[PDB]
Amino acid sequence: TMQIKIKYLDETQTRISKIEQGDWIDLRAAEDVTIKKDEFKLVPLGVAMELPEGYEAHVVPRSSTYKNFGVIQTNSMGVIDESYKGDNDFWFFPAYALRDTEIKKGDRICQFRIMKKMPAVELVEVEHLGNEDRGGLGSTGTK
Amino acid sequence: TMQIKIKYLDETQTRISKIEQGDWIDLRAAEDVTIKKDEFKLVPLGVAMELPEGYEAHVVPRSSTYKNFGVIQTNSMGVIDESYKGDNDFWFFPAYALRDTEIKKGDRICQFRIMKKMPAVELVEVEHLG
Amino acid sequence: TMQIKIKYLDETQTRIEQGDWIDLRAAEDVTIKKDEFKLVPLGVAMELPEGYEAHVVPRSSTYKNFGVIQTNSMGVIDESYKGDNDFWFFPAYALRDTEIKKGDRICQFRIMKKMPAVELVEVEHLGNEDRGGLGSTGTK
Ligand SMILES: O=c1ccn([C@H]2C[C@H](O)[C@@H](CO)O2)c(=O)[nH]1
Ligand SMILES: O=c1ccn([C@H]2C[C@H](O)[C@@H](CO)O2)c(=O)[nH]1
Ligand SMILES: O=c1ccn([C@H]2C[C@H](O)[C@@H](CO)O2)c(=O)[nH]1
Ligand SMILES: [Cl-]
Ligand SMILES: [Mg+2]
Ligand SMILES: [Mg+2]
Repeated sequence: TMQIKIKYLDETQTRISKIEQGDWIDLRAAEDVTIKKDEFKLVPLGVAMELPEGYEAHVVPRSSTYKNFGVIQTNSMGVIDESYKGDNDFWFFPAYALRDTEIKKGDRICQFRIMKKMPAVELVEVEHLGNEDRGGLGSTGTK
Repeated sequence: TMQIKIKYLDETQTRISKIEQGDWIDLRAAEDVTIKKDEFKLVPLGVAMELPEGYEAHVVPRSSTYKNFGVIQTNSMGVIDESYKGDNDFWFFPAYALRDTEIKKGDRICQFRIMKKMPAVELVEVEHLG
Repeated sequence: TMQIKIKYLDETQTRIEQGDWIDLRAAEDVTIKKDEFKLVPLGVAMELPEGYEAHVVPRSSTYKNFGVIQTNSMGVIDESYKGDNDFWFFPAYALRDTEIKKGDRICQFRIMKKMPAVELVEVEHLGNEDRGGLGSTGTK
């Protein structure tokens, strides 16, 4: 009942779809891409969207992206804000190749979902927090 | 209170626990694992789960996973689909080693939480955005 | 609106809202050699609103600008990480020789309601069909 408007780069793009057993929706390479080991490439995904107001999208690799295509996503998880909704606001997957690789036009290389943006907040500067330190970075150990 | 049903691989798995100061729950290597520099391995986590209706899980490394074990998680954040709830649907951590490393059975290498899935959405194709 | 309390490491930290992710900055100059790791201190400590965690990822431009990836992918700031010396960091692995400058925006965060109290019930048998995983749906 919530609507996402999607505009494809052109008629040759493979239209994306929801599968029953996929909680996120797979996105696809807009063209063939060859990447060399230890080299980078913004893979075009060939979609621009208008998300429901107050929502954002998150894009991450699929668990099989590394096995299939030998790339990692350099920004970890991509955030697409509701405002990135213009007629030429296409989506890109930033890929770093850990081995030589070829991605084919139409290949499902990552996945996305939408969720509400964070609530309105204000940052209030203080001089002192007055809380006990938790610690971090492996303070609880490993065993 | 919601229930997560957890089935372990075997009785040698260290049962997982929520700690007071951990908003996400730590998952553990199901066996000893060796990974050489610049190689990949799916680290078994030894758990299969049924999440409450309408929920997915997300998995990320601990901030100390890299320092302690020299690995990154190749899919950045794993998404455990709600349907991944069968008796053979055991969870895994996709590790790429940036140096030679050893992980031991029971070591806490990543963490998880649950979240409501994206609702049903309608994908409406348009020729132009407004 | 919800309040976040923020304490800066010192007076030299660059000071930082309608729902967008919030940019965080390096607290000092950082030099990282190719194929080496460095915590980048972010010079901030915070007390988030009751019941909230924070999530930290790189900015879209971080790789282009600095040649680093975030080793834990998305950092989770636990609500209890609110002490006077609980300063946030960005765990960075350099894929090239790089210099990060004090005050440079390098990652971004938002808050989110933490997972509520859940009961973990061990069972002997799930009784559902297997979905399969790790690329069970293929690529085409
Ligand atoms: O992984 C990403 C992250 C962001 N964007 C879009 C939305 C964002 O506003 C713009 C600038 O980063 O690019 C992408 O295409 N891919
Ligand atoms: O990091 C991950 C990602 C996925 N899976 C499983 C669950 C998911 O439903 C399926 C395909 O992504 O494989 C994992 O065990 N770990
Ligand atoms: O990327 C990260 C991840 C974690 N932490 C802190 C907050 C958290 O509660 C603690 C343990 O992960 O370390 C950071 O500052 N940055
Ligand atoms: Cl998030
Ligand atoms: Mg999938
Ligand atoms: Mg922890």
